[PDB]
Amino acid sequence: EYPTVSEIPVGEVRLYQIADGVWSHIATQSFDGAVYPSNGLIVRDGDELLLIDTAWGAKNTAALLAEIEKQIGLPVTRAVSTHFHDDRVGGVDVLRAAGVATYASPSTRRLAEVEGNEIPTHSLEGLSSSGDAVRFGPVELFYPGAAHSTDNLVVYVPSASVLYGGCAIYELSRTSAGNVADADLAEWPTSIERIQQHYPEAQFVIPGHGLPGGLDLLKHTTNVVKAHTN
Ligand SMILES: NCCN[C@H]1CC[C@H](CC(=O)N[C@H]2Cc3cccc(C(=O)O)c3O[B-]2(O)O)CC1
Ligand SMILES: [Zn+2]
Ligand SMILES: [Zn+2]
Ligand SMILES: [Zn+2]
Repeated sequence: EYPTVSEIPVGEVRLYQIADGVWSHIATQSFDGAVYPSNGLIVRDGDELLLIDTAWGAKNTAALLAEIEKQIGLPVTRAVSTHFHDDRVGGVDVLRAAGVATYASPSTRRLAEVEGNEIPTHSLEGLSSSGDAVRFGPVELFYPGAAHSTDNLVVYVPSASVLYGGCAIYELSRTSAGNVADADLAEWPTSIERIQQHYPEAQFVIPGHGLPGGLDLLKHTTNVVKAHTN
């Protein structure tokens, strides 16, 4: 049903429709010689589209654009990157050049600049304190606290009870810690519990990499992070 790493060639993107006017996008990328899948979101807002995350590099993000055009055929006008790493902002220049207004928090923009990663143009205000939520069209954006990265946002689509966790939330397949050099391991579980307290109504939970699940992915992630800590 949900597209899998093993069914997606590196360079192609697939869409999965989760509800009316809500899709995930799935791509794959090589990292240290393994192949990973990676998810983002697409959310309809009237006659245009809001994109959440790039598809992890220029080539994948151009493909995502063409796949959106062929399967949905609405224009992407805005995009939000959920943190500063390349699976979230790699492709921002491609988006900018297609006339998409690219957004991320000041924090994310700062960290991307330092890192040498592509920098979203626009700044999302009101997200600097743990627990902050802002409305961004047909979604709510939430800063739960440091976890996978200090700047990690999550995204909730109230219309469809879809919570998009990005890299702060692990799929059930991942049973040891992923890529954590920029992580706040000590605060990651407190951050997830903020997510649980703010979106206890979420039905469909999407991790940054892999298959979606329910609110159990939050508990799963907490288990994996505490086991890594120990
Ligand atoms: N100061 C640190 C040096 N800069 C470092 C900044 C991060 C980059 C690595 C990187 O690009 N990682 C992304 C791609 C990736 C790959 C595997 C698992 C995950 C996961 O989500 O678990 C994943 O997602 B990420 O967002 O983390 C290395 C240099
Ligand atoms: Zn990351
Ligand atoms: Zn603009
Ligand atoms: Zn990631």
